[PDB]
Amino acid sequence: TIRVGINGFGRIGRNFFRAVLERSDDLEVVAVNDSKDNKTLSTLLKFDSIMGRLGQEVEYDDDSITVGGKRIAVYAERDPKNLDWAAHNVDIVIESTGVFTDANAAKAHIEAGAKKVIISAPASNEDATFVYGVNHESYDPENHNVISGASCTTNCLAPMAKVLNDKFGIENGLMTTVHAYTGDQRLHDASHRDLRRARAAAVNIVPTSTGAAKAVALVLPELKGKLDGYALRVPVITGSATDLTFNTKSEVTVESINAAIKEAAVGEFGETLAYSEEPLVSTDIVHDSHGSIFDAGLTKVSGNTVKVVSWYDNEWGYTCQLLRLTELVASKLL
Amino acid sequence: TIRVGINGFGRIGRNFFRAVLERSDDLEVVAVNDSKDNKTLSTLLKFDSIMGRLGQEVEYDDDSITVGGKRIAVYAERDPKNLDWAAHNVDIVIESTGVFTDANAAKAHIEAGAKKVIISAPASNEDATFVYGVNHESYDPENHNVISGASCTTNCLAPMAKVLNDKFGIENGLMTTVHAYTGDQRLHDASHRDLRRARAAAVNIVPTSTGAAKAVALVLPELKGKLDGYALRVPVITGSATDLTFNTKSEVTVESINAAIKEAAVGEFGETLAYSEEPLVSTDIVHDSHGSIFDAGLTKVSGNTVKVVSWYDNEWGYTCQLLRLTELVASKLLEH
Amino acid sequence: TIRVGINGFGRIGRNFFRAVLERSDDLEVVAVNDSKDNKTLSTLLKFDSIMGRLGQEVEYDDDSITVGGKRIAVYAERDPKNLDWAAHNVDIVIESTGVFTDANAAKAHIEAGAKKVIISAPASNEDATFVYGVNHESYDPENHNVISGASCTTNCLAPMAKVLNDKFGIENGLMTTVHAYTGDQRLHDASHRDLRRARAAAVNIVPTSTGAAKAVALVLPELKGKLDGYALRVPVITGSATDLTFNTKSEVTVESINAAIKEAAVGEFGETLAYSEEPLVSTDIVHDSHGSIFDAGLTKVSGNTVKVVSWYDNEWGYTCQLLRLTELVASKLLE
Amino acid sequence: TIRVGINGFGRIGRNFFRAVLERSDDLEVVAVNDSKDNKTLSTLLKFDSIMGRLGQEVEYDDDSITVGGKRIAVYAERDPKNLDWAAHNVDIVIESTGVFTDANAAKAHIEAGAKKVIISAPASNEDATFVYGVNHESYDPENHNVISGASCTTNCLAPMAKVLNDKFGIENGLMTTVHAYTGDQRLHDASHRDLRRARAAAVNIVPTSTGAAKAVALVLPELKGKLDGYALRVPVITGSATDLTFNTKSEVTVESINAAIKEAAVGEFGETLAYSEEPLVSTDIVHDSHGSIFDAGLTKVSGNTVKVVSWYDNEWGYTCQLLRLTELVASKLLE
Ligand SMILES: NC(=O)c1ccc[n+]([C@@H]2O[C@H](COP(=O)([O-])OP(=O)(O)OC[C@H]3O[C@@H](n4cnc5c(N)ncnc54)[C@H](OP(=O)(O)O)[C@@H]3O)[C@@H](O)[C@H]2O)c1
Ligand SMILES: NC(=O)c1ccc[n+]([C@@H]2O[C@H](COP(=O)([O-])OP(=O)(O)OC[C@H]3O[C@@H](n4cnc5c(N)ncnc54)[C@H](OP(=O)(O)O)[C@@H]3O)[C@@H](O)[C@H]2O)c1
Ligand SMILES: NC(=O)c1ccc[n+]([C@@H]2O[C@H](COP(=O)([O-])OP(=O)(O)OC[C@H]3O[C@@H](n4cnc5c(N)ncnc54)[C@H](OP(=O)(O)O)[C@@H]3O)[C@@H](O)[C@H]2O)c1
Ligand SMILES: NC(=O)c1ccc[n+]([C@@H]2O[C@H](COP(=O)([O-])OP(=O)(O)OC[C@H]3O[C@@H](n4cnc5c(N)ncnc54)[C@H](OP(=O)(O)O)[C@@H]3O)[C@@H](O)[C@H]2O)c1
Repeated sequence: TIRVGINGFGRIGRNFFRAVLERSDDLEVVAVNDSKDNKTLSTLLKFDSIMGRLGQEVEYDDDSITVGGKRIAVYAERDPKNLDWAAHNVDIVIESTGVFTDANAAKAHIEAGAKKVIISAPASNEDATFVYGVNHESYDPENHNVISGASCTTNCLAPMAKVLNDKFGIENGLMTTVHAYTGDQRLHDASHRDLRRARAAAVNIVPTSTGAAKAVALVLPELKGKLDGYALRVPVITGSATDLTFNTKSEVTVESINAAIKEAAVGEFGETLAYSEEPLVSTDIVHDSHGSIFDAGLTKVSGNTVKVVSWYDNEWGYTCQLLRLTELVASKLL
Repeated sequence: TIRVGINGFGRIGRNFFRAVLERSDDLEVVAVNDSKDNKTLSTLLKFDSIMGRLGQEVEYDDDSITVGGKRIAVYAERDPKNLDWAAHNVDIVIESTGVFTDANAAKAHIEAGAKKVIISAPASNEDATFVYGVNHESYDPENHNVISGASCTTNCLAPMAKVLNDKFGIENGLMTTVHAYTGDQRLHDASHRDLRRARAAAVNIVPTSTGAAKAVALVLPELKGKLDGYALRVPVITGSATDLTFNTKSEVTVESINAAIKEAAVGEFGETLAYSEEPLVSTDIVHDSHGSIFDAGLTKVSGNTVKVVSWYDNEWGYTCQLLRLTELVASKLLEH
Repeated sequence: TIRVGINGFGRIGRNFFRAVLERSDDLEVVAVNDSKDNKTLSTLLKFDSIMGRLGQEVEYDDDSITVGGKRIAVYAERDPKNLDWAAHNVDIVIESTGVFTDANAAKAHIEAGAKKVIISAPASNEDATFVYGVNHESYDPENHNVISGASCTTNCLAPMAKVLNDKFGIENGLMTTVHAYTGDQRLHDASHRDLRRARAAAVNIVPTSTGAAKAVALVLPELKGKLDGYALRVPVITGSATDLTFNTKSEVTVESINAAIKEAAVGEFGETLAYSEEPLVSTDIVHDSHGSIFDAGLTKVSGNTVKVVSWYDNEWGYTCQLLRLTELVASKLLE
Repeated sequence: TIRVGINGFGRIGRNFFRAVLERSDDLEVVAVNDSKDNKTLSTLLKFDSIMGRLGQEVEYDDDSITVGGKRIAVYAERDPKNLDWAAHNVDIVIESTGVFTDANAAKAHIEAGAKKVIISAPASNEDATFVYGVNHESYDPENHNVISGASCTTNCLAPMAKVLNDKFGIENGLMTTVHAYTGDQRLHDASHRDLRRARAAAVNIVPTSTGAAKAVALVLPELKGKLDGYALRVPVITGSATDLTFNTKSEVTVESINAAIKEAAVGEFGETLAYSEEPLVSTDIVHDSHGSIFDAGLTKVSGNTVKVVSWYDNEWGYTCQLLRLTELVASKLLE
């Protein structure tokens, strides 16, 4: 058993906890740090507006929750430096607060006794950034200690980008992600540093910067400076699509583009990238464990320009990717 | 002109600003305090997801906005004791932050040079609480200085409860308000004191307590102890209905219940309480200026048990009620 | 196994299909009639915006779908007198089109070779109406051949009204159900015989008439004349709540009201009616198998006036009740 | 005054009715044909889930509605051959039913006494297709009698495309339109010829095809064969964006792309194409009169590849383009 702690028991933190329970046989969450009190925190674990009721018994007290009869230690420190992960023999900490995406801050978990930190977002000053299935072979068990699992969008874009770059060569490309609203958007028109994300999320198409097409550079260095993009946040609670338009010197058809993805989407890579010819809408990919679900029916080719669209559950799909990377960290030296 | 200040430039603050421009010819908002920086504040004033664009030009600088060419002083003081309303010759302050509903706290506005404060919600320790059209005749210009305009729901329930109580006598009633989600609720399942309001607001029916039915007693003491209720928050952005089920000893029919409202919903009171026989849905009462829009088509009677239903725009309707109350205050003496 | 046919492969028909696969050990759906072509019908079985993907393989051809290797004959006859259930040895037909709730139309299934018809809605001219767990004991296998499983709302209201009526006595009560939009409503403001249901469903609170409180009287004749109500359709895709306000001559408290349901919600009956003290919102009762989930936190009392509130998944909850009714029918004489 | 009839009093028809009242001083709608009784029709005119209440008073009788004192004759003829527009001295008919986009059906309005038919959609067999601001100067009052006002998407894309093609030259481009759901989509998972449009509209992102990028060729022949695209329908009731990604041989920057739109979007053409540096979301362009609202903050450039985004109210914005076209027709020869 490799012992895991979660810092930030929000959407991704709670997704991750459920993923551990459902898909892991060698990881165990033993400690959680979060701003919520234990009554709220256990309630939100038990009941989920997206995932439904947890399949296990949940109780709490002043210092813990207990899930399927396993006591889990719970803290409420604003500052990671006041945690003690060593006290519980925690090896890996999932940093999913959204406020410690700077590795120089997330480093504090390691001072506090953790061996590894995996940031559940694009980071700064990180040892390394990973999309599982794309660049995880490059993980250095000795020197990669505070790492990033990238964004939901990057985990969708990169697997497909890699396949098509390897096969046909991408010269330039621009991305639009049409993406479920997230918790940092406001419910009613209200204060936000981003004036568009200020705006009532459930009744607006909300453009917002993404970053997660340039972040492909960190994971596919071949594509540095060749990809850019942005998001339109729209009123669905989870489920997103990445629409990539790109040029290639290759001679391509709809058919050959699609066949390139079909032939890659196999074996273990095929757990990251799926290939579909089904008449998909967003609800069909909710709770899909892939990082990227390629939609062959949406491929277009105009000369040397190609549009391709891949789906992703930005919550569960990303989390499943984050867990694959967590499994890789645990299987190697700590 | 009576000059007005707004503390808390949120949904209700901004509705109130627009209501003054559209509906008043004797009030002017000359100063605003809020948490936002001027870029964000002017932006959220210019653009509204519910109300659409402001029909006036908006500009901003380091300590003001300019709206239709009128300069409005803007502050970002989290503590109202750090404001000065007398500096801008402001008589009345709307207290719409939602964090100063204790009148002892809201009194800071009086010490900062305002003559009157109107709290845009239920209050504690207040001089007086009003639903316009129901009990505004009791307003005492000398002694009611920090006052409450009640809640959106109380402004919908009280007009209707008064009419039916006066005509038939209400023994006991219980209310459900089916209510647009509001800013207190969470977009995604996340931290909240209320474990239900914690839950993703736009995909859930969310039960939550109000106090709006017990608060009717403040404006109609005859109904002390006779009403209670709760809310179900549902995925519409604004627009709400209050569904009241009560017992009467009177012999009543659907027709006599409806006739009672129709009779009453006239003149100045009719600006607060409307009577409708139209096939209404919530979008039909968005931007309606009444506190209470009685839906005759929904009334039911089973023996001595009556169900009546009244709609309200919890933003705009409540705001129009608050503006009526503000106009009253502004028409009577304003001394320190 | 008893062989079942479905007429009307819509929300309820497809829920029913999935419920049979998941919850039944003695029933098999062998034949479906619907307006859709096989491609469309198979697509909507496999993919569901509410229930997610079906966990079985789905294939189709010119006059069948095949689900987890089981061939299912498919028809598209507007008029059921043009069907033939006997050719598939179908005993029970679930009548879920929404358009044949008059038993005088629905009985065409019997003429077409079925032995029993269960209508997925309030009916007219029917042999009997049932809410499972409330009055199914009155089922007459000889004379009850074209029956109704009543409405989603009645299946929520009736169990709770029964318990509270039995204990305290209901003088009169009025109901509001705050209810998920349904397929009868328009997406955009458009033609409808009901000028409120005409209005854009996903952005409106929409009042609409339900006969579901008065229909409790079919199932609990003690309450005839004593109940009425209406619905407010609101923008969630499934999941609903029935809010009942009634007066009683008994002296009652929030605790005694809650205790009466908790007491009752225990056995077989407890599969129909649950008692919850949880902080429920609508998403928490989506895919719940109960007819009625009583929310003890929402009980209020003022003098002799009582308000109680119960949740239901108007799709799956109702469907599980219909399945319970079907199992009872399947367990007795099919002459 | 030039008198106008509307055939198809749906979303676009009723938007058009309101646009005339709000924005025209020289047109009057004097007759309407739809599928509805006058109570139903008057209700849906008076009350709108998107546009709010009509400001004018609305009465009806067996033969008509009266709006602000003006009697408007109403018909419910399925087949336009059975109308008589000449009896109402109607010169121009708006064909907004959606079912007569073949000009050889639409021309029945002319047999029925009208002089001009404007189809509120892509058409077939038409005399001409127009995006106001782009190609309306080619309108020929003698020979252009059954015409198309193109699609919502085409009225957004073509103005932006013309400016950038004129300045920099577009070699090829692919577009994605992120589009409010429309009446054709289903509220619950249900029958549709499009297996994705079958899927509950207000909880799904729904890919669907549009010919709107190819149809730019009818209005800008230079761009024939160069553009294609598709749509993602999303849960907002109105308001859309068109995202075009294109290659040019020109040397361009974000700044130079944006500068080109800004210098074009002035004068009369600027009532069709607006230039914005505001932090726009979809609700900010609801009831916006422009065909195309270019969002300078979303422009991206990677080498010789450009992404530009333009907003449109697919209801009101399109309708305002249609009214511009109608005003032009009304201003020139009517036989
Ligand atoms: N949601 C997605 O689709 C998605 C996908 C991929 C990656 N991510 C990334 O994952 C991260 C979390 O996002 P999310 O959607 O899960 O947001 P979230 O629900 O807001 O989760 C953040 C959680 O951290 C807690 N928290 C905040 N500051 C804390 C502190 N100093 N110490 C301890 N706990 C603290 C919050 O408690 P309170 O709620 O009480 O403040 C909350 O439970 C972000 O970096 C986000 O970009 C999100
Ligand atoms: N339907 C309704 O919305 C409704 C109806 C009737 C009554 N009310 C009541 O009206 C009040 C406001 O509600 P709302 O919906 O307008 O909420 P809101 O949108 O959150 O408005 C609150 C505003 O006050 C600001 N604020 C918070 N603390 C402040 C402080 N210490 N000093 C200055 N500004 C501060 C907020 O800025 P930040 O956002 O930056 O914090 C925001 O602009 C509440 O009491 C509410 O119950 C609301
Ligand atoms: N919450 C609920 O939805 C709910 C709950 C309880 C009971 N019910 C009741 O169950 C019934 C079905 O409602 P629903 O929501 O399932 O509606 P629905 O989704 O529209 O289902 C009706 C189905 O029947 C098909 N159909 C219509 N006319 C037909 C005909 N003449 N022959 C064969 N098939 C025909 C329809 O095909 P097309 O789509 O091609 O017309 C559709 O697949 C109604 O009586 C309703 O009141 C519904
Ligand atoms: N909505 C948009 O965003 C948009 C934008 C640009 C262009 N358009 C185009 O405008 C047209 C109308 O679309 P819409 O959204 O307004 O659709 P809609 O709401 O369905 O309007 C069509 C109207 O025509 C009626 N109708 C149907 N067949 C008729 C007939 N034979 N004779 C008379 N009335 C008839 C319909 O009644 P029933 O409903 O009872 O059949 C309805 O009132 C379509 O060609 C569409 O592509 C739509």
